[PDB]
Amino acid sequence: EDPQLLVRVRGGQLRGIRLKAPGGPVSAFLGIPFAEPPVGSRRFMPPEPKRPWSGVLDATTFQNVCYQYVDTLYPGFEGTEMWNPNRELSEDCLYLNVWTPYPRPASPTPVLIWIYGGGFYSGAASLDVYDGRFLAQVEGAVLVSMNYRVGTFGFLALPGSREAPGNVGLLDQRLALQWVQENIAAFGGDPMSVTLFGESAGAASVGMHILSLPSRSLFHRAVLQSGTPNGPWATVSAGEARRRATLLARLVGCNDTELIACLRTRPAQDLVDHEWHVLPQESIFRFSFVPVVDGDFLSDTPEALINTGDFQDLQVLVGVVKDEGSYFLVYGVPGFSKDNESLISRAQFLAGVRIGVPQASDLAAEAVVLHYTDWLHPEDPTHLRDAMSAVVGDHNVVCPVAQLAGRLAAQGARVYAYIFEHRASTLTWPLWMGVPHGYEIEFIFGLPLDPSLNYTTEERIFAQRLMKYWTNFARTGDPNDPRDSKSPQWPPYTTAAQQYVSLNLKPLEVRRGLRAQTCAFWNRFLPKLLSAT
Amino acid sequence: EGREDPQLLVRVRGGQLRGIRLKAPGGPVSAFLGIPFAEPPVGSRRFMPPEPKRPWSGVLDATTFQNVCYQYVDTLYPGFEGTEMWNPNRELSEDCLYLNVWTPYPRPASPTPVLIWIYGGGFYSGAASLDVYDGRFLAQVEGAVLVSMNYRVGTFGFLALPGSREAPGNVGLLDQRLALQWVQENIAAFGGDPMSVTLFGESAGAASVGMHILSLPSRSLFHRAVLQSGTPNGPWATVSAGEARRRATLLARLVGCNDTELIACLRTRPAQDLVDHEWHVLPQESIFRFSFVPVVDGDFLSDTPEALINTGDFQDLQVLVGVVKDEGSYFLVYGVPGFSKDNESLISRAQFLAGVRIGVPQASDLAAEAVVLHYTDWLHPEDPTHLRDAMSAVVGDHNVVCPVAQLAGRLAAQGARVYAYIFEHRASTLTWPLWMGVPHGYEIEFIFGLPLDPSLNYTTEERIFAQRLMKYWTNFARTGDPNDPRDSKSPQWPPYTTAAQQYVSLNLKPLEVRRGLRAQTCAFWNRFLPKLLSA
Ligand SMILES: CCN1CCC[C@@H]1CNC(=O)c1cc([N+](=O)[O-])c(N(C)C)cc1OC
Ligand SMILES: CCN1CCC[C@@H]1CNC(=O)c1cc([N+](=O)[O-])c(N(C)C)cc1OC
Ligand SMILES: *[C@@H]1O[C@H](CO)[C@@H](O)[C@H](O)[C@H]1NC(C)=O
Ligand SMILES: *[C@@H]1O[C@H](CO)[C@@H](O)[C@H](O)[C@H]1NC(C)=O
Ligand SMILES: *[C@@H]1O[C@H](CO)[C@@H](O)[C@H](O)[C@H]1NC(C)=O
Ligand SMILES: [Cl-]
Repeated sequence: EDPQLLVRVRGGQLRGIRLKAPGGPVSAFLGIPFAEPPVGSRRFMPPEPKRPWSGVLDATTFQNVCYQYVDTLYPGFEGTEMWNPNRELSEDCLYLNVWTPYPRPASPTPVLIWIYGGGFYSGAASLDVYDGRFLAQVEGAVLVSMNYRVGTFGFLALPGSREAPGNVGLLDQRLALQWVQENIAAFGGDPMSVTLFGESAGAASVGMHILSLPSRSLFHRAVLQSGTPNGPWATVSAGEARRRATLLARLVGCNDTELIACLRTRPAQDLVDHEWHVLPQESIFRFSFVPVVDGDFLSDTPEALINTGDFQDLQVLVGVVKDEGSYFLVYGVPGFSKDNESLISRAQFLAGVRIGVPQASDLAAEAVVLHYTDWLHPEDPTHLRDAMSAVVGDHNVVCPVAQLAGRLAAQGARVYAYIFEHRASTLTWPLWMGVPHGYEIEFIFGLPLDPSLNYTTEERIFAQRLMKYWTNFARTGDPNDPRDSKSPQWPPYTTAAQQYVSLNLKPLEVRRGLRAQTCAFWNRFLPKLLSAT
Repeated sequence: EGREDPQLLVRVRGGQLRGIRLKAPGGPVSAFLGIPFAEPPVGSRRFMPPEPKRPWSGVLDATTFQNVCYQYVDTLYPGFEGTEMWNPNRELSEDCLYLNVWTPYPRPASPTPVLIWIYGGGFYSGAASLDVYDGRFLAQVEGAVLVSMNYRVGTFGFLALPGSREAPGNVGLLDQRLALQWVQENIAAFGGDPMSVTLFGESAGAASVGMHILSLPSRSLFHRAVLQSGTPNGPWATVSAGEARRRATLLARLVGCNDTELIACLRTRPAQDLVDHEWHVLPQESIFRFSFVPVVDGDFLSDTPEALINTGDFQDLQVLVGVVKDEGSYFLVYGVPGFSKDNESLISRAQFLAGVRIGVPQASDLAAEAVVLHYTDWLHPEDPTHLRDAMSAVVGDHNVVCPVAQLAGRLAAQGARVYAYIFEHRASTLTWPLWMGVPHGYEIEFIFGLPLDPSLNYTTEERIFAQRLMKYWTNFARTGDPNDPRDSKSPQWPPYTTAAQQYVSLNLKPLEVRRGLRAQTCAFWNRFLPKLLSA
């Protein structure tokens, strides 16, 4: 047997598998348990450390996907299926994966931990876009990704209860982080250099680990791609979490202890079947079971915590894609489809705003419409379409990111900001969606280096550039290549200059102001409105 | 008569006039100055509607400007040309209802289109006798008949106790209307065509023009209209009956005074006493707000200008509207701390917030914040230069630029032929500091053709520029179209439409067409802000 594929961790022995990357071999250790299976009476409960095992544990294949909703909007369409579970569904899903160079690193190597997105209701670390073999082979990185419980199983909460305290899916991540501290050195990883990176909900998670004291000893740097702990969708209050919980109970036929008990007797799919039915308003970019402000994992609201925190020791990399809000429109906004160009009326644009901004009063929705209308072409359907997408993208991602970047920089943190503007040649969504939520990922992970994927040679060169930014940031807290002495360099985001760079096929371009005027509308004015309307 | 110039003797309904032969740079013009069109509104006639002038005996000398209507005199900068040029240049009196007429010399052969000028000055000041309203150039170069009238301003013109008969309000507007009727009856005796009468005015005069469009008994008195940097709609041009009544009884208290007994006491007061307490009745600390302005009485103005503009049919109407580049810059020195003409007026963010409350005095705290957030440059939210220019823009957009855009849009959508401009040329002779750019009222001297007078030190280009503007205004007066029908070599001036929102730049360069009258920012002032304040 290959002694490179044999690792001893604190729970026993593992056997990895040697995988082929276009530039050489990597060692992969897939399906490693970091927790006791959260099944039976362990549903809704905090995770427990995995018990030791005898013999050699087979770690050559991906484990099961955490039980979750499966998207059926466009059946067979590779643009939606690419996010769908590629393994069997099970509540027994608390496993992680490790990629490493072959042979294992001679010296301690910086670690990247990926936390997947999926709106806290879906996702898996086994998806092709999260394949860590390229980063391990090309940049010699140790890459880790875990599964964490999503939906009811991960975030159903009856705050104050002992049997559904909330945020267990976040605790799953933290336990995987502790596992890395205890075990990564056996793979060649440096536990004193751990960078978290995640997209969407994963970025929000990374953000919440920044804001939770127990997590802060488990990593040193953070990357938040198109997601924030602050904002309208990533958290709920104890009252709203409690509300959605007993409503789901009432829907499936079910005192807290008695309520949770009956819920635990329910088959997994019975809970998923009514998952979307507990949202208080008709909406998009809104999810039923997400992290809750419990006063424990989150001592206060993320907004309150980023306003008051000292981030002097922090180094962050944040950013967005060009068209954050485009594909959420086809999931609830009338007039939008991936099968036409989605040219909409004006009445439809006002209607879509009540759905895109479901918490807005009449006056606040009016303010949004009047801000986003191009008064030179106030009824042009093309413009009305592009603005609906902008309303959604800015409200949910771009401005919460700008808000976070601003507070962090102002309060000591070292912040780097980007906007991802390249659209993949292989994208299957229509052109009107441009660069949609989550399509920077396949480039960070280095997928275009696989010739069977049919990317362009320019995209391949682009992917290699991004892997260097991300890995150099992990090594240093600075995404700038210390070998390249060319200028322009990537400058840190500050509250004064507000500098950020654009990521595309052309060399880095430095820009200033991250949707400054429009985000001032969202971050400074709208709160004053709703808190008076 | 017998030994005098036979070409200067004219009879009007009230009697005989002797005018004066005036020298323009390119020839002589006929001037008839100080023609009474009303009985002197003095004594028991203060606050009262004007009665037409009773016929006189003999030949009235019409060679000098008559008295300026009693008004406030600007003392902010004593000796400074920038302020003095607007101050009264004749004696102050309540006996001031006279008009002036300029015609070619000798007088026109065929009936000639008439221009009637209505001066501005916030309804508290102004005179038709000022140098910048000199009609000699238009009359000489374009062969136009020009009429300018004095109208009562301030308390004497607009103090109202709505519903009463001793102070019905809007009498300053009735003076203007009476002068329009005078032109209808008498202008043919000068060679003027009473069937081609175009109104034009600036600031409050523009608002006055707008109110004549909206008042039925005035629509038979003119045919076309030009509105320069002013609208009947907007925050300063009108007050409600309740507010006018409120300001009227307050002024009464401040001087020592049943509506009858109250107005009777006011009439016993010296004119100067009324002027001395005029500014003391405003509800808030403010700029671009005037104590005594037209009132919505349900008579001259059947409803609010905004209501009339929204619901009116304007297929018969042809209007020319526009603004200057920096409408708000000089109102800042009359009440916003941190602003002067003697320094660069670079201000702090704190001064910006304080100035917004003054420039938008009716704004709630929430609305004021909305203004600040819209006009803040979030890339440089503390830059004193930007904050200075933004303060000016707030005052300019709120009071002129957006009411005009609102007016143009509703008129165009409802049948009217609308032409729109922005005036971007700063006079080489301007005495105001550079930071004020092209301030309120500094297109006027170009429309009247003052750069033609070589003794005034304008440049050759400004002289050529002035002639273009006279062409536009006169062509529009003649045809309802500023364009020259016999000039394809020059760029055209397209009408303003809802569909395209076109307007032109007025400067030293040829016409440039642009789209959108500050579309985004005016959506804020005209569409969102009202919704906000009513909550
Ligand atoms: C992060 C979630 N994305 C990433 C890849 C695939 C998935 C796309 N689908 C969505 O984000 C999605 C959204 C909403 N919504 O409210 O926004 C929704 N509703 C209400 C029915 C359903 C959705 O998918 C099934
Ligand atoms: C409106 C009169 N203007 C136009 C042409 C020249 C003349 C200049 N003076 C003004 O615009 C002016 C303004 C204000 N204000 O409210 O903005 C004011 N207040 C409050 C005392 C006094 C003013 O002059 C004495
Ligand atoms: C696109 O398709 C959807 C459903 O297929 C429809 O609701 C929408 O109206 C269509 N848009 C246009 C412009 O036809
Ligand atoms: C200009 O003068 C005014 C009044 O004297 C004063 O308030 C202001 O501070 C001055 N501004 C500057 C930049 O000196
Ligand atoms: C024009 O310039 C001359 C030459 O200096 C000067 O004497 C005269 O006073 C100026 N006239 C005006 C109105 O500025
Ligand atoms: Cl709530």
